Amino acid sequence: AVPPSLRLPVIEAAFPRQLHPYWPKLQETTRTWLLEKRLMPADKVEEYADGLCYTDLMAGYYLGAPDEVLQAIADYSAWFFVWDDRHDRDIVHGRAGAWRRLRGLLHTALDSPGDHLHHEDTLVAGFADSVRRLYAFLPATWNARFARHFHTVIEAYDREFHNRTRGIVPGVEEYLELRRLTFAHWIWTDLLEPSSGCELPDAVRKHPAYRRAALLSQEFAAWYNDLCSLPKEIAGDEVHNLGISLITHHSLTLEEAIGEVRRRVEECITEFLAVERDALRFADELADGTVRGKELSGAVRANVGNMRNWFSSAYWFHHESGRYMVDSWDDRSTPPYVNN
Ligand SMILES: CC[N+](CC)(CC)Cc1ccccc1
Ligand SMILES: [Mg+2]
Ligand SMILES: [Mg+2]
Ligand SMILES: [Mg+2]
Repeated sequence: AVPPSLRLPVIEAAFPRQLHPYWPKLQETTRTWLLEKRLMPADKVEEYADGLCYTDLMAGYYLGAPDEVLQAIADYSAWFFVWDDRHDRDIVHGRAGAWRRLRGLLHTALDSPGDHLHHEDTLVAGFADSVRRLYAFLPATWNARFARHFHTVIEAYDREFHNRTRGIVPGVEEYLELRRLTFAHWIWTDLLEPSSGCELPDAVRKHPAYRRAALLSQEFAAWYNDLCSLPKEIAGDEVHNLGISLITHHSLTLEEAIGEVRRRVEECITEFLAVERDALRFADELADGTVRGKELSGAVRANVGNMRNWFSSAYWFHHESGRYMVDSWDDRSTPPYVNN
């Protein structure tokens, strides 16, 4: 049973889960990859990797992805969680020099991953491998957009480093803006395209209904994460969380903050349902009888279908993943799967 404070009956009833048929193989291949790239210790991979459900999350999201594309996304995603863990540990241990250097290396590797496939920092080498593979599906223009988006993500993580080091809790609106970057909204939105096999023209992916649907899917996932990961984050002195900003700057109690975050998450669902109709109408309109129109139509339809799947995959992931099971840890401040 999902804890009452985290339960969303509309998701449970109206957003039926989907699972990509490649999932079983994906689970094993990503685990093997984490080991080969030395991203986590062998004993921790054995005990925790599968229980973290990182592949499950992506396999419930990018439905219809060619297996090769799904593999690359899952590897990159598992890398992304490990980076989030490294970032946290660097901050906790006050390793400002190590963080700055990693930051600079990621910016560099992002632009030229091939050159960094065997970097001494296994986190950098892991990054380079997944990004090189991601860069092999679509034209260079998509690769450039992914890079542009991720350069922005890296810098948001830097901003987080300095907030936490300096003991600052962002204001609510400052936070909401930053969160679109720390959650990598536009990266996941970018990845819809290789998943449906088509780089969408700016005029298509920037259609207002496509844009708004894409945004709301991510706002849901990010804010729902905030809601579910709040106890783990409070315990680990993370300050980045919609609820923490509300508690700190709106004088809300924990109870009130949880309530407000819930409300905002719920509004996301019903706002998405409305714009979803417009985005699907757009997909229909693209199908104008031409070969190109049919291609674009089917790709928009698939992408919007996956925007919808993010809701259920992200929802269930927070209840299945070991990542958030802080009640199960002896030291609530130090998750067992992180390198401390
Ligand atoms: C570190 C977590 N993550 C994904 C790697 C960073 C963007 C956000 C996320 C959390 C939970 C579900 C989905 C995404
Ligand atoms: Mg985190
Ligand atoms: Mg984070
Ligand atoms: Mg969180």
